[PDB]
Amino acid sequence: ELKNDRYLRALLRQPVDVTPVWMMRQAGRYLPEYKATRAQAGDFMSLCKNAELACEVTLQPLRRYPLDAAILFSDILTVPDAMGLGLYFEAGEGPRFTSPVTCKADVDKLPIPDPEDELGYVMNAVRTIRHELKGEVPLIGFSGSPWTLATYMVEGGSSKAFTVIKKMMYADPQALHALLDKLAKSVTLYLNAQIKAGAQAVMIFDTWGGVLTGRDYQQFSLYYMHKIVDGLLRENDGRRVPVTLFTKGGGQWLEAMAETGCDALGLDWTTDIADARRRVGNKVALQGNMDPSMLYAPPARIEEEVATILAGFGHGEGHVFNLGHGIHQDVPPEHAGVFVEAVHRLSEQYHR
Amino acid sequence: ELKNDRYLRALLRQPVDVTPVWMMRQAGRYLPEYKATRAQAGDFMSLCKNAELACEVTLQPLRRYPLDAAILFSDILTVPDAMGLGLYFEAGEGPRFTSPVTCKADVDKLPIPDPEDELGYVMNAVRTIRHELKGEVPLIGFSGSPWTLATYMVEGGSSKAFTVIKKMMYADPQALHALLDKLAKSVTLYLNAQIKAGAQAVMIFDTWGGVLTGRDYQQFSLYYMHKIVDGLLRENDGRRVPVTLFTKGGGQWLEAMAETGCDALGLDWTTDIADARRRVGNKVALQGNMDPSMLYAPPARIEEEVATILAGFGHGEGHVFNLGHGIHQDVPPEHAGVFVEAVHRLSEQYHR
Repeated sequence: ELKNDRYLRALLRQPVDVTPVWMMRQAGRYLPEYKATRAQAGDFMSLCKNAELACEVTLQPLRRYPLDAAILFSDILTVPDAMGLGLYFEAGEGPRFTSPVTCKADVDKLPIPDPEDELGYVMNAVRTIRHELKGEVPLIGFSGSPWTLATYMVEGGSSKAFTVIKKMMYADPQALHALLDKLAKSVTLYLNAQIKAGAQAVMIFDTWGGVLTGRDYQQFSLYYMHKIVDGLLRENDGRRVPVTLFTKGGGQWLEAMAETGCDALGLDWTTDIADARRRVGNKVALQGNMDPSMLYAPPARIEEEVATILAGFGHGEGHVFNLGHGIHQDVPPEHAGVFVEAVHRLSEQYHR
Repeated sequence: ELKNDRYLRALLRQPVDVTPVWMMRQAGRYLPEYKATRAQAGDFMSLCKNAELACEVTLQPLRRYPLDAAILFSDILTVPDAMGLGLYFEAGEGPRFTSPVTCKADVDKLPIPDPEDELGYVMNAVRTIRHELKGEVPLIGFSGSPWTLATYMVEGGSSKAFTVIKKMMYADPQALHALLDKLAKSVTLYLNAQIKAGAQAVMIFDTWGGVLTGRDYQQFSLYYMHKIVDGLLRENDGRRVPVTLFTKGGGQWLEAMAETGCDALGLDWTTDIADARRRVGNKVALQGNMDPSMLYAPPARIEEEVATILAGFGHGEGHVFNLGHGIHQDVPPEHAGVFVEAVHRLSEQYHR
């Protein structure tokens, strides 16, 4: 039985006593105990496949900072990895693919993985984490969006210019669509399995959508995330399960996204909170906005950025505080704790 | 004596018969003859220091596509290289620095290079190119903005998260300012020397400004580019010399930039041309907007993107067509030629 409501209420723009908080990549190297467990797993790849350890790292943050929500520890490339492509995580270079989807054949041959079957290990963690959280807080299930995933699947990893997907997009659009569509069906099944296995909320990372035109962003990215939402079950375990979409950088596309069906939209320090709320506030809840590097600042300074960001939004009800990007390994542990306390202490005035 | 006016007129929002065109990084590997001359120089570093060869590559594009303007071949890291920091161009990794500016000492010890003296080689190319262009087209002089330069000088090269400058920014702002200010003085001297040595126009690349807050973007980036403009000589050789500022991604900051003093603002496919013009059009001229990857498309398709982009703007007078980012080596030569002809042929209707 769940005790903390905040997160779930805020995403639904429902009154809360204080604003909720959670940090992207709260299960990361900035935590000494995290770096340890990761060494028990061997490589990141296996860490993400081990249910006991995957959970443990998801729990480490909650034992330091009373965060209103936890996000299963997994990888965005979970689905593409289960599509027979040769994916490895070089602790130096980066996520790489030996057989990147090139043309149409590559796409038609691409298979839809059974979440419970081939991706049944991320489902295991969900089950574990839920039983572990012992009702203390809601569990967030996640996945990349059809497009940013197709990026790595075509680029073969992380590209600095995405020179390939676009050569495809602008010269073989039917192919990119064949692909993106399959990826839509896939992740929809993928996300529902999480929801069924315990996920009480869910979020889609379209981390690269902002590298596109407003035309192409909508053609090849929004449409597909939208489909997921039209096909996700908004309810389970007697509760409405929330959905948050997040295109880093796409602060201007903010208007179209709201038409998505989705309950919440994520933001990054590139978009003004007030601005965003003034443009979609009464339509969708908003998630975080701070700059992760700000966590390097002295406690006092950080606190005033929580206060700054809390204003610009403030007055209402639909807000979940958060960073615009995951935490960087070098950030000090008690510095995040300062941040997590600033949002609670200083946001309570905007709910009275 | 100059014959082509287009570029210079358009930036000044003055009537032209057709819209002008020029591509960022038109002196690049996509040109077979470019890859050759680069091999004559040895490494990129020396290619940028050799006046004869630097010019030659700047001229290669004009012998294939009748572009309304040419940009001296040089590097943004010209100034930081002349500041005693240890900079090398690894054809694999990237621009690296052995002694990155770390704290205040690093900044106070940092020297202002005499353009004609220590950077007198980029001035040589200017003189050469101008005499080479034999009046056919105006020469653009360029440099990075104080901030994006301070990026490489602090990060030591290209960072994917700029994790360091920001740790500085948010924890040692006086230091980052000490730095940025010096960099402002520097580049101002740097750019004037180009203007004096033949540059008929000039442009500042703040390629990383968009990775910042709107608050910080203005504090640590705009202010400093602005200073340059307040200190650049808008006239020389009987002509008003134009100034173009360009923050890739900062399409939303578009309003503040116009208050800069600058004549033209650059854009990337992330910002809608029509939108931009509707927001600053009657205040500043705009430069390009297309996606470089679009050049992979079939001629017919490219042409319609020139036509699309020409609309959204169209009707007026203050526009210079361009890409939102340099050309990628793999783009076919006659494909750019198609693009360069589409802007001339199809833009002439918007000036009648």
